[PDB]
Amino acid sequence: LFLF
Repeated sequence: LFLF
């Protein structure tokens, strides 16, 4: 989630 950074970006996953």
